[PDB]
Amino acid sequence: YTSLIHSLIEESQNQQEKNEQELLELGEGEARQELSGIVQKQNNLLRQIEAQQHLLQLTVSKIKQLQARILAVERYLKDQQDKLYREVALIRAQLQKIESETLQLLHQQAEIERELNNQEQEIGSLKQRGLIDGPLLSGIDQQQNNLKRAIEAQKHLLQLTVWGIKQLQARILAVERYLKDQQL
Repeated sequence: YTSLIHSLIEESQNQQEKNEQELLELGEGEARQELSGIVQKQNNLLRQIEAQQHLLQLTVSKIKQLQARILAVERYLKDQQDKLYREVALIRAQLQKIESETLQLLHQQAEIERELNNQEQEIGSLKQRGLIDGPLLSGIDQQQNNLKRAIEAQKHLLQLTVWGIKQLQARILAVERYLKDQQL
């Protein structure tokens, strides 16, 4: 669900906005500087979630498009060279590109979950402290729930992308073995 994730990202942007406005209306002596740190950290993390969603959707398009190329080759062989071996090699080339683009996804995912965990600990401590403004800390707590949910969906998306890549590798490998059998 691109749409559902984008509704959550959109909602996360409004919460970030509301949080920041609630922050600037505090007096200079309400730990307003301290709270400002975590609010900005939530903004940086939202940016990385946004960036991750863009690359995920691109990678997912390339996989779906490569799956259609492999299918076309499988049907071409059913309805039956040289131009065939160039197609197979080019499919392997595209696949290799997707593999390293998915390597950036895993890098960013790890850093994103690293930042989310350190924020959970910070906000965990803030929640025990009573003197901290109730409304703003509620919006900070709500935003953390938003970012965590987004990260959770993107994690499952990334795992399916790693999964489909291995499926394409096996499927293009089967096409290679069928072709070397015919050459015999």
